[PDB]
Amino acid sequence: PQITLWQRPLVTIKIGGQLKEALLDTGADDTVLEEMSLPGRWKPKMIGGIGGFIKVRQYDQILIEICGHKAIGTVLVGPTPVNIIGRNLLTQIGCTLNF
Amino acid sequence: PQITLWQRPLVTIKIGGQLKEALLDTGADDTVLEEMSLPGRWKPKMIGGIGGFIKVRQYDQILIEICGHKAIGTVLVGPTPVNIIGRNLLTQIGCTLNF
Ligand SMILES: Cc1cccc(C)c1OCC(=O)N[C@@H](Cc1cccc(Br)c1)[C@H](O)C[C@H](CC(C)C)S(=O)(=O)c1ccc(F)cc1
Ligand SMILES: [Cl-]
Ligand SMILES: [Cl-]
Ligand SMILES: [Cl-]
Repeated sequence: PQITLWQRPLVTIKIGGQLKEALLDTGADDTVLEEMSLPGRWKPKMIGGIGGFIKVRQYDQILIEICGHKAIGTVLVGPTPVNIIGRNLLTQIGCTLNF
Repeated sequence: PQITLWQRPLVTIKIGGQLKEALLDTGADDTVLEEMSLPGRWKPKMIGGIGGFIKVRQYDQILIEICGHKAIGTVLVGPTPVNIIGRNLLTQIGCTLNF
């Protein structure tokens, strides 16, 4: 697809068998989702945004689809204002910025 | 150009005669720069997200050059940790997400 930016680039993702809405965010190094259950062990991580740093849970090698494109990678979970797809998965699905 | 997302998409901008580095951020609704002077009227605004909110000054109808592409739009000024080019100006230079 080709996605313009006159509105938020919100897409449907699938993780854990469930459909969720998420923002394609080239401003984000990593992917962070609202509180949810994921399998396995997690590791601690700090991420910094406009107001400061938050603590999140880091889960590795998690299956996730983005607009139907299947990916496998690191997913962070924590008190994010919105589900964010960051560059770690955007790169996996072959996303680039063009003008 | 086509900009890869293997790395943060930082680009050179020109504003108020100054050259600065800024992040092309599809996740940001608006453009926000570190503390600087700009011409004209302004109004206070709060913007927020991970780590909370910050107070900014909103200036409208500000000319900016992004990778040599001229645009006009609202610029927010305040204690952001990084300069951010948001969708309000990305649209004007014709920037799209593609995969
Ligand atoms: C999710 C994530 C994981 C690891 C590392 C990073 C940087 C990251 O993204 C965090 C995030 O908050 N990114 C911002 C842009 C940003 C902000 C601070 C530092 C860096 Br570096 C990058 C996200 O792309 C844009 C945000 C919004 C997002 C949380 C929906 S925002 O900055 O809060 C914003 C709000 C309103 C505006 F008008 C403009 C910008
Ligand atoms: Cl912890
Ligand atoms: Cl990953
Ligand atoms: Cl604008």
